[PDB]
Amino acid sequence: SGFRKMAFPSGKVEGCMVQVTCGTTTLNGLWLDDVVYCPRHVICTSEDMLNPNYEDLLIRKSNHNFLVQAGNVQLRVIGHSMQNCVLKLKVDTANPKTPKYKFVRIQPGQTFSVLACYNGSPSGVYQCAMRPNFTIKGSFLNGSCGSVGFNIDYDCVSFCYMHHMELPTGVHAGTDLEGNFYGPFVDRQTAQAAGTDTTITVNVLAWLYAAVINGDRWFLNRFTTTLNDFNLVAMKYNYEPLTQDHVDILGPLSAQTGIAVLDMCASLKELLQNGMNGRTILGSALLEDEFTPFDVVRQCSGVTF
Amino acid sequence: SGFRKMAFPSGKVEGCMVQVTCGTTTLNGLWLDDVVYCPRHVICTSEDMLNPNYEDLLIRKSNHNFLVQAGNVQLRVIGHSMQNCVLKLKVDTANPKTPKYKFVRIQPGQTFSVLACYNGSPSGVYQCAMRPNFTIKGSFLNGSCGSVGFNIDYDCVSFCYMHHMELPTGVHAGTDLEGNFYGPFVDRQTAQAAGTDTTITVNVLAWLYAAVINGDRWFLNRFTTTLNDFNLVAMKYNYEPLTQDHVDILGPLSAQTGIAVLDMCASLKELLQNGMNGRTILGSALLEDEFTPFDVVRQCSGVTF
Ligand SMILES: O=C1CCN(Cc2cc(Cl)cs2)C(=O)N1Cc1ccc[nH]c1=O
Ligand SMILES: O=C1CCN(Cc2cc(Cl)cs2)C(=O)N1Cc1ccc[nH]c1=O
Repeated sequence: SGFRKMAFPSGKVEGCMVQVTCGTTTLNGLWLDDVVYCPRHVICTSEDMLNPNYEDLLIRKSNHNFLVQAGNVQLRVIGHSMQNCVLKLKVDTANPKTPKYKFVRIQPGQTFSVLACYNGSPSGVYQCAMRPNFTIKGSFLNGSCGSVGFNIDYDCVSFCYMHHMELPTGVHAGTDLEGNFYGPFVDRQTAQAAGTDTTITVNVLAWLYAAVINGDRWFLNRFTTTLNDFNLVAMKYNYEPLTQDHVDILGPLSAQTGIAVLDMCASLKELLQNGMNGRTILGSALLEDEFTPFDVVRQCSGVTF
Repeated sequence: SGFRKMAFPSGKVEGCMVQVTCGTTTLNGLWLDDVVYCPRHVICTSEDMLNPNYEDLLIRKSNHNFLVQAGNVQLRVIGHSMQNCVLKLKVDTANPKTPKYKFVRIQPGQTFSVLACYNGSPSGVYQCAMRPNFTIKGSFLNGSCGSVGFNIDYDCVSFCYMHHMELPTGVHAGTDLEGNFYGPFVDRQTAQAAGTDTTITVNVLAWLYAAVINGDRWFLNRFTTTLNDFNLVAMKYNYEPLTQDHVDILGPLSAQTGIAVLDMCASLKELLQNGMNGRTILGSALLEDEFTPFDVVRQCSGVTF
């Protein structure tokens, strides 16, 4: 019993973090097989960051301009390339600790664990979500660039996120492991519009199911609703529209609690139109949307890796 | 910027988790050097759990009754003893992955990371606090017994918690690594009084400092107060009394934000007597007491391990 923001165990990722140094800049890299992946703005001085010509700047750099440290084992770089917004350093040594892994582009609303890192050394781990507007609300200080987000299925690490940027608004932006930014962002020191966010409806409902599994049942009502009627409520409260796909994803939680999906939408409706009255659900006084239905099932059933 | 419940990276602990099997029971153990530590109720059948005679039950067990699995490496048990509420299995093999480590008894209000585990395999990691009443509010399912809580300073793992028990109230109880329960609890299937909890005042204030560091400044008032006057407010709202020790611990955050401790107590006072008005502080609509001042300094300054 109980429900926490739980991250994946990070050991498999810890053995892949290295320090990457080019000119005056240092940030984190990810060392898998004989390749290190890091944000391409490692090649920039602070002057370059207003409008960098990455091609032109990369041309001035050779293999020996890149220092990769893995603890103390200084790796030797024997090849370099830019793929979108990441740099790929070919090193003479495959990582003895390389896990089975996949590069993935996650979808808005999916969650992952972040291993926040500084000078190639892990600092802490926490869970969060790709927002509908393709930002993440993280905890990242200067030097955390190249920290990665990930999921773990059994023994397989799916890397989905590399940190590039704090927006002047205090939220975070970054790329998949191919170097393509999530969202409209670019790797320049400029103000950049995130655009309107929404709340991840299917995740709130899954959290409502988690609450019922743990004995928090007070928001369970006697009303029901329809998908379209609820979607009327969702649009007004800046919630994502709920589709039959979402209803199917929630089927297993529906069945384990015996509360139909549309019935639990009827409770969410009341919570939206009437608030919480200063009560709490699973210890929070707000509706939480950073648990996917899988996150809930994994925690209330106990899946290991 | 940003502030999250952040756990320590768990890799050092992951390499120590093993499965421990005695009779019909299986739970997690912690393998350091040539000794495995696990809850002593591994030797109990479900009948025994109402009022077990642990001495008498342990007498019926020999070295070969204990199966320790570390992945697949079945370790061989060559010695066994009970220390308080833990069992210590002497195994023929020192753990190649033993980290530098200490056993510690933490104090109420201190925090630690839990690596929740099932059948000796890690499931997820999260942060929490030893409550004033010596329970923890965790996420633990059946089979999570023997999961451990810990802190990490540089390269040193301080183990502070081993999970034994979910109370019929849905909260969690357990021992230090010497086998002594935190709190009044015992390892029997009986209803057990946790006793009145309180809120950890010095932790709320540290979180208030974290909020000011991240730009959430709206609760900053123009009033001040005195330690005794504030303590009047604390006692009424079931907050722990604030002492000069706590004020000294907060000195570094006071200095970095330039807000005197007693001034920030004056804001906490207003928040307690008047609530939040449906606004939020660092994304929460409640006062958060599971960040120590060190937790805050480590996150808003970026300490690594
Ligand atoms: O480390 C750095 C260095 C430079 N820089 C600025 C730009 C990077 C990109 Cl690409 C375009 S502009 C940045 O954003 N970070 C991340 C970061 C900084 C402060 C608090 N939290 C953070 O995550
Ligand atoms: O795994 C077990 C097995 C038996 N058992 C009952 C007693 C143990 C002690 Cl000592 C005295 S009575 C227990 O409490 N757990 C932990 C647990 C169970 C269900 C949800 N969450 C949990 O943590």
